[PDB]
Amino acid sequence: PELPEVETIRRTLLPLIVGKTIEDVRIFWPNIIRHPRDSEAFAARMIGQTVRGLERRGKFLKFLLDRDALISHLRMEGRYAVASALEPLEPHTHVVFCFTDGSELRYRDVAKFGTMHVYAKEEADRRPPLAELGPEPLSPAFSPAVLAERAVKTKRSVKALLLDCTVVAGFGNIYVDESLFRAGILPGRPAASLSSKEIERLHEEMVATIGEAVMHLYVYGRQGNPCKRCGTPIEKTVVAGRGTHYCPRCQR
DNA sequence: GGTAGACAAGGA
DNA sequence: CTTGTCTAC
Ligand SMILES: [Zn+2]
Repeated sequence: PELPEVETIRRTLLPLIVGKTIEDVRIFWPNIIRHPRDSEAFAARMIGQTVRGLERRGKFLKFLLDRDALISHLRMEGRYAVASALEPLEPHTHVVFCFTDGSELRYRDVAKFGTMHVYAKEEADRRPPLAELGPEPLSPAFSPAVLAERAVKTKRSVKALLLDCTVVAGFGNIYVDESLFRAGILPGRPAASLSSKEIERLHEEMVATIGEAVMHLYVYGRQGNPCKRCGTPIEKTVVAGRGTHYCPRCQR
């Protein structure tokens, strides 16, 4: 899921788990557990803690408990659901947190790409994987100046810069293409080639694009089809990855 | 020290 | 194939 989907998960999962006490943690694919490295220590330390909150950083969910934070990335297709301990597990359930009220927080992930790190709360933000994360796109910390400062230090594509989690948190592929389109900038352009009016436009389209999604696509997945503004066939190439979609006329 | 590819996997 | 980032050069 993209940042807006994760924020939707954050918001809807929280009431379903807040104030619940962990009685057991069950793990069926231990590699999902990245810290502590031993999954039995991961399970043991969680037990007896009550869930107090749920926050989001980039595409990371941060479950806040009594002493610890659980940092969770869904990556490709992880999913959480709350359900009764009396029901059979859905397929591809790899981690289950059992609550004292007989309900469960279940983590499913067909790919098994998702990760989990548990640290003392105070430590979470200065450890992998939150440590080097860039500012939230929708916050004051992510500004034209911050974006300007990074662009002018590197020769790589403006798309590659924006996909860099240290520049800005959780800006997905779909939103990079869309934002660049709306700002009229080519995804393959060197970051250091952008004018200051250009970075200000990009910054402002980044915030609007991600901001509308949080609360109708122009280029993403639309290759071969008429651009919605000028009617020029949308084109698809490879930039910093990765499927890159753009209009050759609208974007410069 | 600055940046990709490497790397995690089960199904078309 | 299909994705996100942080470890590896
Ligand atoms: Zn166009």
